[PDB]
Amino acid sequence: SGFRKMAFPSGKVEGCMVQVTCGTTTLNGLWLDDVVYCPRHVICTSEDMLNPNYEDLLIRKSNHNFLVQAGNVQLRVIGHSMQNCVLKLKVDTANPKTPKYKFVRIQPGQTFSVLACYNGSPSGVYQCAMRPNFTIKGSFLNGSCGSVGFNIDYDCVSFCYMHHMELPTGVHAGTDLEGNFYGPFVDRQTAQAAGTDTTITVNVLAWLYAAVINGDRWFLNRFTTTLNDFNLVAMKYNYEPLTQDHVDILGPLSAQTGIAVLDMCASLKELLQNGMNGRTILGSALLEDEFTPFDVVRQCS
Amino acid sequence: SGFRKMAFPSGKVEGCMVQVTCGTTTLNGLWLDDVVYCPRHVICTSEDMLNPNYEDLLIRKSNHNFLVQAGNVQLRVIGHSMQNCVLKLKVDTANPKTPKYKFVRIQPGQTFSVLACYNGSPSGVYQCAMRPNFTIKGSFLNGSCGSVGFNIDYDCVSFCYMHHMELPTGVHAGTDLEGNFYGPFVDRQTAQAAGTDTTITVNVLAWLYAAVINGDRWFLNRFTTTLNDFNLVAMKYNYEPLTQDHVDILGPLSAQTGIAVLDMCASLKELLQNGMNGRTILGSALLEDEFTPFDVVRQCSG
Ligand SMILES: Nc1cccc([N+](=O)[O-])c1C(=O)N[C@@H]1C[C@H]1c1ccc(Cl)c(F)c1
Ligand SMILES: Nc1cccc([N+](=O)[O-])c1C(=O)N[C@@H]1C[C@H]1c1ccc(Cl)c(F)c1
Ligand code: NA
Repeated sequence: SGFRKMAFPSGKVEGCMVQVTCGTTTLNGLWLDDVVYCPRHVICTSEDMLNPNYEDLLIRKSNHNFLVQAGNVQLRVIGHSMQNCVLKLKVDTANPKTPKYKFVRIQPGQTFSVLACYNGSPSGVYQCAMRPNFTIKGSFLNGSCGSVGFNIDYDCVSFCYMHHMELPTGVHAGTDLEGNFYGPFVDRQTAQAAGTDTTITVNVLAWLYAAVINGDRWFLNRFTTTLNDFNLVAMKYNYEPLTQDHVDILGPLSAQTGIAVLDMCASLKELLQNGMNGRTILGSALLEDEFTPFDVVRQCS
Repeated sequence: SGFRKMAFPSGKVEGCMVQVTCGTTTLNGLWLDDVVYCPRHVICTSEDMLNPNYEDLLIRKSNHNFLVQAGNVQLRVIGHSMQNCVLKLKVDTANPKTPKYKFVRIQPGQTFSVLACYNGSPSGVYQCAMRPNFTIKGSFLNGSCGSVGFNIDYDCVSFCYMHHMELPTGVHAGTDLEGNFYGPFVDRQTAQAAGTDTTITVNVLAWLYAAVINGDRWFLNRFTTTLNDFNLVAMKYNYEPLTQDHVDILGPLSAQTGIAVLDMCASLKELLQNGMNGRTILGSALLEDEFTPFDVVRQCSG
């Protein structure tokens, strides 16, 4: 037993991290087969960043303007192109450590591991969720741009996030590996602010089911709720609406514990109303919303 | 910005995890050069586990009784011996992925990364502290025995923990890689319990410094304290005593934030006395004690 925010083992991703330099800017790139993926803003000066014309900046670059360093070795850039907000640098060597992989674009509520890196060198691994407002609450310093988020279900790495910037409130914004931003964000210095954030209700319920599985029942009550009534109350505490999809997804945890979904919803309503009264749930004094139904099944069963 | 429970990248350790089977028991082993390290209890049945004579059980085993699988390949065991509570299986192949490493024993309060594994296959990585009571609050199912804890200190992996068992309260117990248990535990089925635990005061203060660095400042006040006065407070709340050594270690964070350690202790005193009054610190409604001063500096400056 126990319940921990657990990340995927990072080794398959570590062997793909490289350093990309352009001019005086250095950041991280992801080296898969013979392509290095990194944020296109590597081509900008900070002046450029207010209103950058990336097509104009990029046409002025040659291959040899891009320095790619994989551990100790320089790779030769033999092509470049831009796809959305990512630069794809074609290199002369396929990465021999390329894992089985895919690119997947995730939805708010989904969790993933982040391998934080500086100068193409991995620093640490931690677990994150895509927030309803399409940001992530990461831990990133200057130089972390191009660090990636991923899941590994089986031996296949699913890359879902590449880090581009920190917003003024200290949360983080980035793209999928096709270079499409999550959220309304752009790789420009403008007034862009994260929408107010909400709690990921389906994940809190999942975690309540994890608490029950692990022997913890104090927060249950004799009540049920309709879905609509649950949503009317939940929204008053800045919780995301729960949809029939979410109810469906929680079906297996429901069957395992013998607690119907809307019965667990009634428990959540009461917790929001009463707080915890000096108690903890799975060691937390707050309701945790960064474990998905899938993650609870993975870690608990 | 931001502050997360962060593990070391696990790649160097993943390439050393193997599956060890003996009879019906399968668990995880650590393959370094030509030795596989795993819990000696792999040799026991359930009955044996009540009152095991390890030396007697072991002498009855041949090399071929140990099936070691590294991914798809069987390794051939060519020798076996015991050091304390760990079994050392000599194999015919050196691990080509052996990192630079050392075996180090950690002190209570120190943190490390755990790579959780099942059937020699790594499944997750998380960050733990060695509790004052010598347990760890891990996350482990059956099959996890032989999973390892480590720090990385350059390109050098320092292995500090190997998982042996879960205690009745759902916390975990294990050994260093020389097979010495952390805490007063034994590898047999008897009644064993975690002792009462305490909060790691130096780590809480570290985390308060992390909060300040990240712009969370509401708990700072104009007051200061002395070590002795604070220590009277710590004792009352089941916090570890703070020593001059602790104060010394927090020196760098003190200089960077302009909050002296005993200044921050005055903050912590007030938190323990008055609670958080509806507020959070780095997203938490409890005081976090599983980041060391070094961890905060490493994450907040490196
Ligand atoms: N300077 C930082 C400090 C701490 C942490 C981070 N971070 O998590 O990346 C940064 C940061 O935002 N770095 C980016 C180069 C900066 C940039 C600035 C604006 C736009 Cl639109 C962009 F795409 C890129
Ligand atoms: N029962 C469990 C349930 C869930 C997770 C775990 N776990 O964390 O490993 C266990 C557990 O303790 N497994 C050990 C083989 C069992 C054993 C039993 C007793 C003694 Cl003293 C020993 F060294 C070993
Ligand atoms: Na003070």
